[PDB]
Amino acid sequence: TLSILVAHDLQRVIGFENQLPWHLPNDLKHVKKLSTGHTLVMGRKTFESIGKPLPNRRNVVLTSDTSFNVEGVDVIHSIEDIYQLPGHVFIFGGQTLFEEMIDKVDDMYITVIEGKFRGDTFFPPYTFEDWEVASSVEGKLDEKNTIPHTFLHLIRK
Ligand SMILES: NC(=O)C1=CN([C@@H]2O[C@H](COP(=O)(O)OP(=O)(O)OC[C@H]3O[C@@H](n4cnc5c(N)ncnc54)[C@H](OP(=O)(O)O)[C@@H]3O)[C@@H](O)[C@H]2O)C=CC1
Ligand SMILES: CCc1nc(N)nc(N)c1C#CCc1cc(-c2ccccc2)ccc1OC
Repeated sequence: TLSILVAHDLQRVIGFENQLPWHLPNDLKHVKKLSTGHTLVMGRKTFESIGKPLPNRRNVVLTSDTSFNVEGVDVIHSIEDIYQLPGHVFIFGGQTLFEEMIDKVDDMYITVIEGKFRGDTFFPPYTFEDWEVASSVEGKLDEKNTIPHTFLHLIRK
């Protein structure tokens, strides 16, 4: 199963200056609950923003740099390599990888941030004619999670 894992705002902003424009623990909980014990495929630039690999999951980084070597990280150099990965594979970002993979994924796990932030990286546009809403769940708001958000699970028609 090949799925996109993304969090974008009302205008599909995903990042600003190599990082997330918001901190939302509920979305992090959503990521860990969903990707733990599976595989994350991310672009090279996104990994450098994180620094370390994420624990309890297989971390794959896509890069043209063949000399790439980081502790506890598997390396791939082509978009084709993704299909030769066992189990549930999550496309983790960022922009350029989302742009390439949107047309190829079966599945899509989107956290819609119900706001408008300043950003320089975006998620590709998508119509609901191509995607059916498998589930739409509102996020609960506490003192630590003050930005309204909706968890969407989208499956390709
Ligand atoms: N809100 C969210 O869900 C997320 C947001 N983001 C945000 O997005 C931004 C990152 O976007 P972006 O700058 O596009 O970063 P990316 O991680 O998507 O960059 C991808 C990089 O990997 C390499 N690469 C990508 N595709 C290929 C390919 N097909 N073949 C060979 N190499 C490839 C390229 O560099 P090279 O080959 O030279 O190494 C490229 O620069 C950040 O600002 C971040 O904050 C990121 C993830 C999630
Ligand atoms: C965590 C939001 C996020 N949510 C969703 N629904 N999909 C995603 N693909 C990402 C993402 C990302 C990429 C990303 C993640 C973390 C992070 C922070 C704390 C703990 C674990 C990871 C830090 C920087 C970063 O790049 C800027």
